[PDB]
Amino acid sequence: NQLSLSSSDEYKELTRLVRERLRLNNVKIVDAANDVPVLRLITDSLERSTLSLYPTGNVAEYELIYFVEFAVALPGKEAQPFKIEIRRDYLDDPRTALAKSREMELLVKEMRIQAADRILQSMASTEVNLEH
Amino acid sequence: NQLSLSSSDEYKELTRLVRERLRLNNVKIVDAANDVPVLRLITDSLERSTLSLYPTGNVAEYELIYFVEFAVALPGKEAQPFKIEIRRDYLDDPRTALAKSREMELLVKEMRIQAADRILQSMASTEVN
Repeated sequence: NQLSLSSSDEYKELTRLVRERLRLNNVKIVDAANDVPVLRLITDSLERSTLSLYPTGNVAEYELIYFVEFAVALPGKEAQPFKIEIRRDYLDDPRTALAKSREMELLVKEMRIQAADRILQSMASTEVNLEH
Repeated sequence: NQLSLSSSDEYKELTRLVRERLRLNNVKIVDAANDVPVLRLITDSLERSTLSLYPTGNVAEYELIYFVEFAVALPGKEAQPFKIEIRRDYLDDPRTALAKSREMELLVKEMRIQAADRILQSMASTEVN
């Protein structure tokens, strides 16, 4: 079908993953029509904290949490706010600070993918409900 | 019944639960060996998302999804991947955003357990064949 796409950062990685999947599902993004359902991407942040430390005092386990908020407005009901939280824990390698960044960034790309699918799957779920 | 246990996070709660759940099944854990089937824990992630919001505003119920990716390589045969996901929904109370904490985490341990169990059973089947 079709839908209106709105993002607070049209250049964001997450806004691009949604786009890709909207295309793979033969869904055209109409020009923000009225009677057409809208998907609004509000924000997405990333958080990285220390989970546990080694007897030395230096980080052993990190916890990453990707947060994302979006909103769906189906024709016939007021927009609805949705939040997604993805938690991922991992062990800190002894490698360099740079090798740590390379690693973390890799897991983030995977989290954004999970987020992207959840958004669409989540939106489809609210669609099959308004049918009542 | 024995095997070797490889994990990305030796300290991860999952690793611990699959171990105390592995002994509880009379399974011995040994070091790497060409004649010993390996169980590899690759990744586990948790996902939380708004499922239903109260007629007032605050989030009524939430949905929890625990993903686990593991591998099983029998002595001789090539290693093969396995994915498993657990979904559970809960109702949130108007309590403090801090009391609910000790709750959900208890809800997650039950899921990690449920996952550990599944990893075991899914391995008992990959060998029975």
